[PDB]
Amino acid sequence: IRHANKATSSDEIVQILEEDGVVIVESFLSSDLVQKLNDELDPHLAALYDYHPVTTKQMNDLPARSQTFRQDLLNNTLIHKVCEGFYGPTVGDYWMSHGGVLERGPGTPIQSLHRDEAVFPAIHSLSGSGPPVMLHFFIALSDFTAENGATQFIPGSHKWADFNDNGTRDQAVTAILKAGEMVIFTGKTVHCGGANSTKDSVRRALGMNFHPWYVTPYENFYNTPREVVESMTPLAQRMIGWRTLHPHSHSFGWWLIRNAEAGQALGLKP
Amino acid sequence: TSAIRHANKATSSDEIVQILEEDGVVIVESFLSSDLVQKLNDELDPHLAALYVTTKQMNDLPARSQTFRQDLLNNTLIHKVCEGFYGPTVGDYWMSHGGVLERGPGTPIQSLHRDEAVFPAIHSLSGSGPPVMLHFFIALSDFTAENGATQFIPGSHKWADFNDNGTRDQAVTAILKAGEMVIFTGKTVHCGGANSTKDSVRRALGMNFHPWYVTPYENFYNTPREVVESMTPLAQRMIGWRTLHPHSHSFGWWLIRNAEAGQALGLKP
Amino acid sequence: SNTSAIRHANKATSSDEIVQILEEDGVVIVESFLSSDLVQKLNDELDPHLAALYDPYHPVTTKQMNDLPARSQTFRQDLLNNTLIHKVCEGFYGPTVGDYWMSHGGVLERGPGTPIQSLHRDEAVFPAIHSLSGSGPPVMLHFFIALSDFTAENGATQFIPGSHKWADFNDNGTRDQAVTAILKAGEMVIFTGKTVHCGGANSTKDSVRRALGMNFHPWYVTPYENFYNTPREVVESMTPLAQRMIGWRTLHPHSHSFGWWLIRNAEAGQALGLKP
Amino acid sequence: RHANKATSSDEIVQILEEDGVVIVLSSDLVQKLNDELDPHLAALSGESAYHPVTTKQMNDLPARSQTFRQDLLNNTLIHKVCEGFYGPTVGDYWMSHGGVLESLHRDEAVFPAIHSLSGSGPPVMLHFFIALSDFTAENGATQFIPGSHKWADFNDNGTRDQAVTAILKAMVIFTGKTVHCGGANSTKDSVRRALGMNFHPWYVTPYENFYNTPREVVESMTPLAQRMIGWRTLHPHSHSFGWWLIRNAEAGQALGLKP
Ligand SMILES: [Fe+3]
Ligand SMILES: [Fe+3]
Ligand SMILES: [Fe+3]
Ligand SMILES: [Fe+3]
Repeated sequence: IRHANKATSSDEIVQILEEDGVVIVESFLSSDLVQKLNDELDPHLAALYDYHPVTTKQMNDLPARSQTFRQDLLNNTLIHKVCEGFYGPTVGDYWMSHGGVLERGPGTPIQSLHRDEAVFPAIHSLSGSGPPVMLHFFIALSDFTAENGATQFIPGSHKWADFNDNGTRDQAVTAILKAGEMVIFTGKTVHCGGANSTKDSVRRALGMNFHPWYVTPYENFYNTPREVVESMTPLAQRMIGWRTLHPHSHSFGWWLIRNAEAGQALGLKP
Repeated sequence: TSAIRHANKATSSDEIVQILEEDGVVIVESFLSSDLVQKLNDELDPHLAALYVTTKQMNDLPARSQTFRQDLLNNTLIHKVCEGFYGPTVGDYWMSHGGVLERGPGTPIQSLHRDEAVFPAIHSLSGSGPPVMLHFFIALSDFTAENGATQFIPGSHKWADFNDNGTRDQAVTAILKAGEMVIFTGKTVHCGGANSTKDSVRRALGMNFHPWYVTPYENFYNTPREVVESMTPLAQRMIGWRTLHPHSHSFGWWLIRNAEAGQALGLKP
Repeated sequence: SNTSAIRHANKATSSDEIVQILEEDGVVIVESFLSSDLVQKLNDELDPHLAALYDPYHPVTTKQMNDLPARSQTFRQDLLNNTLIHKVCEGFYGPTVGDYWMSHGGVLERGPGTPIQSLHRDEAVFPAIHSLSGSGPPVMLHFFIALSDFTAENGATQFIPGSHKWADFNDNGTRDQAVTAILKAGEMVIFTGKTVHCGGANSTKDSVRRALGMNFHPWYVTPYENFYNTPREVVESMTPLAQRMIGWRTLHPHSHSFGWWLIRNAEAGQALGLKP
Repeated sequence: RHANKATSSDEIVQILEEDGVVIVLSSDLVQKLNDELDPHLAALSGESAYHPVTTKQMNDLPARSQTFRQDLLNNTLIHKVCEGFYGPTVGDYWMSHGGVLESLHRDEAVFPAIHSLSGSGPPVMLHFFIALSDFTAENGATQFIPGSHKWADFNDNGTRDQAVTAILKAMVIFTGKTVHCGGANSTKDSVRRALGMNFHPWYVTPYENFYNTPREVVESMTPLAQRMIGWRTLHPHSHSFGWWLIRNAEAGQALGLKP
């Protein structure tokens, strides 16, 4: 995997992503931003069910839960330029399907090599000729060691003609990052989580999985309190399904209410 | 010539799914009782008059029509044909668009087309693409070639190149009386007809369904809470208020905090 | 005998007796004017239009809507052609007037918390007519249909019978002289533009009072509403009587029998493409 | 081949003879045409239904457009090319088609007895295709095959290579014997708008019937434009006395028009 950032352009980042299926952007979040995210997130990780430590933890509905995710992450300029470059001419519009914080503690087993877009057999059966669907931004909230199980990737596996082949493990490259760095990959790229050999270290990450406008998001954000939705930018509101999408094909719009803009239809400002 | 292959009054739902597989279009006779057609027209007329050219379009039916809320969204034949059309790998489905269409005197003939062309990534797969759009076209009025009944090209959902829309001479007219329905795929070539009649307006009710993973055209979250609470859980899932359960991701999709969405926002278990 | 009220008119009452009660009292109640089905579709046709007007700093205790002929088919056909309304119009304007048309057709909604209205005469808007008080000519004829129940608790309209005959219209009376008009169904109250009246306060925390008013004019008084924007397809669906009511046909006063509201001294509706 | 004002009306009739297609309106007039025509096209609720209308056509222009009624039907270039195209033996002509429009074929295929004669057949259709919007190969320029009007066999429609794209900014004239086809509109935002005027010789039945035009619209037009829409009798050189008469008298005068 290419650990390329700092002087790298977003067009370049899109190019490494399309050639390899995975890219590492160094120092994406400021260390203060990482500390702000962990501070806002810790109480809700502790409250997940209101001598048996819980090794594995998964949490979503981040916009309701974190202000910095509400504002900083959903409006991040690099994530949006990479989304526009990844979806390209034919797609047009996109939104976030899943935003989740992931925690593996000590003793977590090794994961199977897999492709996330396997959840869509109708898309997954086209293998590498298939349209771009899933785009995954995997952000740091703890150190990524091979020892604590940093996620592994097989570069170029997004282009294979047969997706029944998940490859073999010696083809996987571990993604080592330290601070609020990110790794981007497509839903067609083979990957797997690592085993956490240390007895003393918990792996924490934030994944943001985006979809094209025409693929159903995994998360429903309509129970998000109205006051917090009104505090968000219209771009972030479209990302969480509160605004209509604008595909280039049928530019009149999609996800409408009475053939009119959706967010205005249920009380948001125009 | 090909003809449309009419059905119903003794055909099983499996037969309708099979006719849909082979021809891409089928006519279900006597689908709605005359009383149901009269409720539907009575409930829809005031909303059509306030919509502000004889052509008309209207959606957001569940807020506007009780018969659509209860009778149509819970219709057993529609759901049997839906489960037969999407089949094993899909599992769950929901409604993308429910609309009343009105085409009165002077209406121009439509160009031959395929509705699934609004999805270029799917449309470019031509006949080998997955099932996506399933359209139920109910006749709230008589469908005559004189008033512009929809024409179809059977077997065109099968074609290897969807850049070919076929020719107007391969088209078969769909004559429907009232409460009769025509079911078709989003991959089948079709077009609405010209309404020469100086006097008569054609009324149809379209119900366009999607597999679980394709975004519905309509958003129903501004639907009033007590009309949603009056609906059956199946009908609530059709309008996006309940989580889907694809065979692919059996644990669920369209969730709130990895929990059932309708329960999460105050609906009954 | 010890007590007096607005007089009711039942189905066995003729329109001549209704016109009689109307210019002895200035107000009359026509029981069971609209069938429950007519009230139901009238409310049904009006609901989407009101919802589009009022869906969006201010609580809404009050709603109004006009331009009914474009908006409601039952109003276009059933109400605008209603035989009793035309009998009473002919009797109210009488020989010297001859022809009449509708000045204002409006739906009014008074919900909870609406304050009591001041006593008034609707014809104060015409000072040259209003200054003649009870000697003045008939001008406004108001038909107020109850689209919901009219209770004193939700503010049923109050009237002062005989106030249309008063010699000084600067005097609007006092609330102790007003009698409430209780109506249930699509029952109607007819009153003159010279009779003092006022809407009540809606004390209820739950109930909305809804009414449909049709205010008619003699041919020579300018209607409040202009109906030029009514679509031609809906005007062509109307009967010639209803077309004259909304100003698309010439009037035929008894005074100037040749006609009024003409185009090149010819019938107006034919002159702009309607059927002869 | 393109033709400016240094081009003769003669020399354009001589392209039409040689190639079968020619490329030659005030931008203001173009906007006036678009302004008068837009409300009628919109009226074809505002029917979209997530299903926008892609192909559109409209006719009966004289009832609908004043500038088409006066300037276009009386335009000196259309009539000079019409007289030059029909020539001596024909004499008189009228409009068969006035339409706004937004496979290889030949319009004179609708006349099998004429179409069977191939390139030696008499002139019938003359088609003026004006650009109400930009005419690019990117939004689907009508393609033409020059010289196809003279081919000895009209069941050969040629192949899609011989097609030369007709690029216009804001008309192209062609015969009903020229192979042509409209292009595909790839542009994912723009729509090409054209106005076609298809003329016939006097003896060929026009496609459009113009009697439902209200009488005042007919009476405001020049006598030439009234003859173009079938309200005046034709005067063939063959039958110099007249054709399309009422009781052997001029038709438009017989039904209340001018002398
Ligand atoms: Fe994964
Ligand atoms: Fe269609
Ligand atoms: Fe008043
Ligand atoms: Fe052509």
